[PDB]
Amino acid sequence: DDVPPRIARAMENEEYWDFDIFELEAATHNRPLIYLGLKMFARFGICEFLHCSESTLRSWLQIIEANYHSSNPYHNSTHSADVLHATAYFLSKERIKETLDPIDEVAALIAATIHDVDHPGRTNSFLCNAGSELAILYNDTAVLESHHAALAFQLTTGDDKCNIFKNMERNDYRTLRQGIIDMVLATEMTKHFEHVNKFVNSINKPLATLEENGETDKNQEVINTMLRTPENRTLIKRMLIKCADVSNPCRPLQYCIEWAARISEEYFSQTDEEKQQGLPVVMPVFDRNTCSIPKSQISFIDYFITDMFDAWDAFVDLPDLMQHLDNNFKYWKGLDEM
Ligand SMILES: Nc1nc(Cl)nc2c1ncn2Cc1cc(OCC(F)F)ccn1
Ligand SMILES: [Mg+2]
Ligand SMILES: [Zn+2]
Repeated sequence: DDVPPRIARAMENEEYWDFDIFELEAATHNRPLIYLGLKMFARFGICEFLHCSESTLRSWLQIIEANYHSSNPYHNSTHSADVLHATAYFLSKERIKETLDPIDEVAALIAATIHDVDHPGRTNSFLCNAGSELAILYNDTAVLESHHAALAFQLTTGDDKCNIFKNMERNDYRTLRQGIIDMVLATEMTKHFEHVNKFVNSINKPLATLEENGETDKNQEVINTMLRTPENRTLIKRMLIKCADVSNPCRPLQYCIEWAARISEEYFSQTDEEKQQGLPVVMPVFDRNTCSIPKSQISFIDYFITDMFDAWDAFVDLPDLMQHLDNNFKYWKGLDEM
């Protein structure tokens, strides 16, 4: 409640897409998730739904954010705060409110908070090839993604003060647990095109068929009934967490460049270690001695981001994000200068 002024000023216009997350990072001293989490959870009313105190929520945000590695350029507390901001923005849209339930809103915001907890600044492929403790523990199968969700519940339910899922019905927690686990696992790279294609085939293509008929009152209930099913709601949640996780190319110009620099620097750390130890180089293009950052972002946007956000835009309607995506794509093209 009694928040200091710079951090209060940093979280002024938080409902808007244009948001200075790096000012909040600098203001909070690499503790943006606890301050942004408290406001976002209070605005939606998470602890009113979950039945918990503010002290229970603060201890949960404290222990979670502590396990985020500050030494990592990209995968740190500030990334999850940005993903939590992206998640809350999509939940606030007219399409998502009428489609999803309050249990899904809570599942999304909690998942966004924990989705990269205890990230070692290294990919799944690095851990499997190196033979890391988690690679052996999870059998080279969603090594990081399973560790993020597992460790999050270990820290939450393990301690009594940190447990936000204390005063809940066994059925409500069981449903909410499965919802969070699914969204955290859906962020995995290998399952990208599977989750994108299912969103197009099961939601967008049927919805395009029904919208061609008209705006009839009976037709809206057919659209509502179809989208609100347990299967399609899960596919929307899978798509929402995936877009929110990689929303940095659809941000304002100065924020887009900063996120690109961090994730690039993180891959160069991995590439130097792989060459030193004598491991198989999984990302040869991302080497500090050879990598064009502008050209790499153009490759990244064309392969993954363009088609994903196109489908997501068709469903939700996101004029700000696609306008930023166009401006940032043209900016990287301008930096060639040859
Ligand atoms: N601007 C970005 N560029 C690159 Cl090269 N990687 C990024 C970026 N922002 C997050 N990451 C991590 C990531 C994300 C990823 O997402 C696949 C799909 F969700 F986009 C696949 C592999 N690494
Ligand atoms: Mg991850
Ligand atoms: Zn992530």
